[PDB]
Amino acid sequence: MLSHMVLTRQDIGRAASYYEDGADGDASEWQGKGAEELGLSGEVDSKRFRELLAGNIGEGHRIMRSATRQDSKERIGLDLTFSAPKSVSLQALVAGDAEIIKAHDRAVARTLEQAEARAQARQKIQGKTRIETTGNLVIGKFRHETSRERDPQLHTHAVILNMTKRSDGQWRALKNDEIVKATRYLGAVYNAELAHELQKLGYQLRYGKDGNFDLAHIDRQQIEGFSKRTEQIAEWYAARGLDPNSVSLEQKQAAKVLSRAKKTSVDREALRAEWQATAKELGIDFS
DNA sequence: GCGCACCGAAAGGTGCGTATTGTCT
Repeated sequence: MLSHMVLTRQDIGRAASYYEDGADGDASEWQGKGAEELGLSGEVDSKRFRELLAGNIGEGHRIMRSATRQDSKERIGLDLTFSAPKSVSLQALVAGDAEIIKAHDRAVARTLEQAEARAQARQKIQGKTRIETTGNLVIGKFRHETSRERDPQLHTHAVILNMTKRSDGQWRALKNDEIVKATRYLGAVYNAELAHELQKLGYQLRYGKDGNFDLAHIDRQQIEGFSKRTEQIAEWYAARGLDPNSVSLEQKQAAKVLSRAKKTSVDREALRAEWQATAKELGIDFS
């Protein structure tokens, strides 16, 4: 799954706390030609990440985005969240398979290359505006392992910073139209790449709809047992008498956000053991 | 969104809205 969120100034605390969560390679990581250009590679330094969120690109540069209207919100970035199918999360995190985690990381990286290809900006010459395709991004990727309900949930926040290097060498805000309008497509890339990676490791796949898949030897009941957030969303539709098969975007987001109950930081080593006990109870055979 | 209107004060740049399947930070 690929979901997206335009990030504003009021999200500065949420975005920096995407780093990096000591849990269970490297949990946080830079990607992009923009990033490479700025000398940014390997692990995301969280202090440098905050500066970049604020438009402070540094190294002898003006603060970006001073042309933002007072009546509008400052955009700090674009968050692309890649979430693996539940069976994949289960093999990766309950059974413990570093190869599956790697396969997820690669699917994300390759999808983000296609997102990057679609990076754009504007330039104005004499009141006439032109859209350029820049092809470069600065991205911080932060891998995470659990859902709101403490379920195994392999996902990566790819925070695309709101900056790109234009044709003239100038750094400017990202015109996000091609990435944002291509989310459905980019999600198919993630799925296709992940599936290819898992098949390369000898897993058999079972197919859903709209391109979704799961590992063949984990079934619906077993997946459902580890999908508490899904159950909460289903109950919400039932309570509102809504039909799960035909809901608006606005009603989807309502069910999603308002069905959230607040949970509390838990012993992470004790959590795996519970996952394993649960998988045993659900009869899951991890090969 | 092709421009608009207001940011800072470059006859330049920005958010705006976009858009979002299931596993559902």
